[PDB]
Amino acid sequence: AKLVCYFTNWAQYRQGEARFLPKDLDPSLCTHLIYAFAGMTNHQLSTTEWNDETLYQEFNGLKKMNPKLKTLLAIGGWNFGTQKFTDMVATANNRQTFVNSAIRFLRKYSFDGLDLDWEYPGSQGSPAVDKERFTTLVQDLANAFQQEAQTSGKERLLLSAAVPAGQTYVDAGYEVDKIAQNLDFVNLMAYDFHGSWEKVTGHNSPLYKRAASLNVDAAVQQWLQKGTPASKLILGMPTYGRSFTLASSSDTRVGAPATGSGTPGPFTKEGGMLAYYEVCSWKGATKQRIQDQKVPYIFRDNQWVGFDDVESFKTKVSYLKQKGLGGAMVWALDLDDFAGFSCNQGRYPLIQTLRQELS
Repeated sequence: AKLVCYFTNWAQYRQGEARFLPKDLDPSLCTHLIYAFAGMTNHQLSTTEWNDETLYQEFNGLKKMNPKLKTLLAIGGWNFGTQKFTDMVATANNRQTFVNSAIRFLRKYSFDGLDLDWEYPGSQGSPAVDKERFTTLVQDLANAFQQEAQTSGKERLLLSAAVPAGQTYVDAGYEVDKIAQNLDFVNLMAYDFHGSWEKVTGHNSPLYKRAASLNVDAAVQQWLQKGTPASKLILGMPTYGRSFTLASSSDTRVGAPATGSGTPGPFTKEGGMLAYYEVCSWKGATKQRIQDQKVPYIFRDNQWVGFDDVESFKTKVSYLKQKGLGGAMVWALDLDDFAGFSCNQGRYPLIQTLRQELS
């Protein structure tokens, strides 16, 4: 079973105990570590933070401590947009420029592979033709990696992709059966099913339904049914929650009217979301479990937050095993109580649970 964990290069800027650097990583915690995020310049893979080149070395250097560990560099992300991906896949020449820059970039900095995080082909401004151009991008990368491995004698670079759970996104840009053949594994973003973009409260990552496709189960069945081999479908797990501000402190149920995103967390400072350590830090709040969906939520006054705890993670791992999936993925290392300072459950409470349950 794989335990794919995402690292974010902007977490290094969080204040105090929330600051996260490569040194804060437990090298034996996960089987695969993915570095988010790399960018693109003139169709060539490039860094996004001023000190990435140093972080890359510390990141990948961890493999000296654990030879089994594998690392990948993720390109894209939500904030990155789609324009650069669209222009890059527009012609055979641009794609070749990109593919060559990726291999050199990965080999130079000691990454074992590339994780594609285009969000998303065929959506967010990306035209319909990008659905098939994305398939070609995947095949170009796969063919190039396979070739480089043959000519260099080096282990083939890995190729993965972080994909959406929403039916609309999946249908708008993913030829699942085709890309699944060229990808070593698929990181299913089984979260963000609900958020403050809805005028009603809803859980970030419910396992089952209480609209009926907005749950982990439906997403998993969708990617499997569309052609994804079970062993390559890695079920994403969120170490953060989605928050809302209630229309009234008088109705705190799931589906209760909401006025918008919840108050930003003290350390993550982004309304609509909260790290796990910021949630287990809520004082005077009331926690409840959504029987149907097997996940919890907590509220206080006009604030409501749907998140994942040790219990739901254990339940989702039992679920993935029963479906015979390739393992679990987690976003993100810096959102779990990585230093065990906020939740009094030790270091990496949530991710350690995934590891323990998977093993």
